[PDB]
Amino acid sequence: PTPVEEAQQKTIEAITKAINYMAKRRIGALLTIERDTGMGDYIETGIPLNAKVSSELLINIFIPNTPLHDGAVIMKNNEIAAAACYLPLSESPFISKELGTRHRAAVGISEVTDSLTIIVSEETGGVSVAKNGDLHRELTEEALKEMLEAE
Amino acid sequence: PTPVEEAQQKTIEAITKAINYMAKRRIGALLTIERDTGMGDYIETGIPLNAKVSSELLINIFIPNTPLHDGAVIMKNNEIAAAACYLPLSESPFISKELGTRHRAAVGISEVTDSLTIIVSEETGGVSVAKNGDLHRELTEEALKEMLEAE
Ligand SMILES: CCS(=O)(=O)CCN(C)C(=O)N(C)C
Ligand SMILES: [Mg+2]
Repeated sequence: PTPVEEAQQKTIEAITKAINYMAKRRIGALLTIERDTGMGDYIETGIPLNAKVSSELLINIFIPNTPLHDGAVIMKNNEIAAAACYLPLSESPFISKELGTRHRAAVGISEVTDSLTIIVSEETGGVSVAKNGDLHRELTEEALKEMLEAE
Repeated sequence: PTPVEEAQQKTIEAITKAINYMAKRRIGALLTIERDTGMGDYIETGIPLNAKVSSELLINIFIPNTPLHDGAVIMKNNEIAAAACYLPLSESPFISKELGTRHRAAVGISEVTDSLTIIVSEETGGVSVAKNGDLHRELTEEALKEMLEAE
């Protein structure tokens, strides 16, 4: 594989390790991966990081009751661009009524970009993905990894 | 002030704000600022970040019981180069005997580099600085700022 392909694989491994850790501990998380539609307007609302990705940093960001935990992390390729970012809230009626603001923000950004957003529920530990206006819930670890590899 | 001067002042303010937060909560912390002596060999022992400095990120790094809290943050060229880095433990017999490995690590790196290290005690929330093999204990906010500005 090329260096670009290896870097992508390392980033997917970092993300999946972090998401799996947070799901097990019921740490709420909201992680948007920018694709071809630029997300600068939303990146600029958060705290700039421009940091190399690691599972450790992703986990540390979302620890409850910390400066960076509220709002979205936005990733650009192999970097964490910013944390605590604003995302628009979807009004879609196909968001389960029990779900809170993290899921509505994820669907919201997915309606105006081609990004892929991962959500960990602090209530259940369930993992979901928002893409193209649709929310897919209760993902297995294998399903999440496959979705990321396909992205 | 010039852009470089404004950037240095912003970094000092981010550091002091994070140190004050951690001192209040008695969160142990270890933050080494590289100077003329290169510290690449120690940076390489940690988790790479190469992140923009913010008080928020510094606080999120040092939260107890998290991946990144165990070890030193090393700053270089106005960025957080890495977290959870190893520093050498001083064998000096002239460190206050009630202090533990965090402070001995800070003195240790200060014995072999011209770096400035900030330590927050998890026992007391006291703030200290290691430079040139010596530990300056129980610093006020004004004292720490003066040291950073002098450095
Ligand atoms: C974190 C990513 S990891 O795969 O390195 C294991 C996570 N760690 C190290 C951790 O949770 N603590 C509390 C130290
Ligand atoms: Mg299902």
